[PDB]
Amino acid sequence: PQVTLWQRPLVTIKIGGQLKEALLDTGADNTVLEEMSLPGRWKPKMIGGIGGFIKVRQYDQILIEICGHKAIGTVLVGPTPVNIIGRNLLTQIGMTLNFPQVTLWQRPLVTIKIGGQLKEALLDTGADNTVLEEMSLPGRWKPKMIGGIGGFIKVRQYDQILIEICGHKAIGTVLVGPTPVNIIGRNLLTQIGATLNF
Ligand SMILES: CC(C)(C)NC(=O)[C@@H]1C[C@@H]2CCCC[C@@H]2CN1C[C@@H](O)[C@H](Cc1ccccc1)NC(=O)[C@H](CC(N)=O)NC(=O)c1ccc2ccccc2n1
Repeated sequence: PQVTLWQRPLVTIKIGGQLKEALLDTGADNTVLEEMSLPGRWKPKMIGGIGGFIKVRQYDQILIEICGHKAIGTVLVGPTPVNIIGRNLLTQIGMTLNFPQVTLWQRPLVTIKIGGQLKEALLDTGADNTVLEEMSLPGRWKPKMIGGIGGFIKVRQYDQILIEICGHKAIGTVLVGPTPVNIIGRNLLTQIGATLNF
């Protein structure tokens, strides 16, 4: 199927004999599930996101069915607020991002122009908002806090900002603060007609 991004791209997964919902997340390198019961050996691991880091258990060679499509790969289990299917599994179900077409064997990076400046950013189906590293933008803004996998961060909220995403123009809300990576979230992805296809 093809999936637009006006709503979170949720799918049904089956893993460890159990059914769950998860988010198709082009911005995630790994697949991370809420605490659950899986069989077998695992290894401790630390992973980062917005907000900081979390400890998870790493299971390798796990069979997972994603909306009926089977994949075997690494699944991390720990204190995430949302089940996320990252690029490690997305590639196995032939997921593509279209807006050109983009495969997910590498991070889906694009060039953006905003506030007169060129930057690189990550096309992120798993992000509700667009969050940029600290930068100089003109105009008024409002304080705000947003959450990610490791907790929360304080950002400045700029509304009605013009941004060019790989040559495509959009106007919307941009958040600016201590993110390690520039991320383009669904609020802007819809405006450039981005779809997921698998
Ligand atoms: C999952 C993991 C493998 C660890 N990958 C990542 O976390 C990478 C890390 C990258 C480098 C650091 C900066 C962010 C990018 C993109 N992220 C993926 C990225 O898709 C990440 C996935 C996610 C979704 C929900 C909750 C937690 C995590 N999304 C986000 O961080 C965006 C940020 C935002 N507020 O718009 N968060 C959300 O969209 C969002 C939505 C609902 C929520 C409810 C409760 C708590 C937090 C919630 N966060």
